[PDB]
Amino acid sequence: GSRSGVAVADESLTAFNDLKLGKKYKFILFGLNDAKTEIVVKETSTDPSYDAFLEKLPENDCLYAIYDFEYEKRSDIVFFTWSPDTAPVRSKMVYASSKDALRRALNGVSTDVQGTDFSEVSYDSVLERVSRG
Repeated sequence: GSRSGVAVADESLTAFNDLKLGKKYKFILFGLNDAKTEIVVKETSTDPSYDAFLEKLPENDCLYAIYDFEYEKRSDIVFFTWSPDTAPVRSKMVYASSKDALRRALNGVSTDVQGTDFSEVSYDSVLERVSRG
């Protein structure tokens, strides 16, 4: 790692706050920049469909996500690590090494999901996690 390690980009925190407090986005996808020095916003979305979210997860690459998980009204902020088994090993490793920098910067997450396949991130699987407590 570098001396300071990966930073969370200002835009990532701004987007998170806009979702959390403003409902500006339904979800945010975050990733490492190509320099592997900052966690940046890959994409935001206002699509209410959980399938539209799933359909944006790269089948063979990693990301992080925040989802405003709504169910009956309740709204819980869910953090995902997305690290599918078919992603390259060095990518899984750097996403794992960098996760804490983002995750510790985001206040107000209710539930975490360690997504390694599509079953683990299904709506019903996430509902079970958010609901249990």
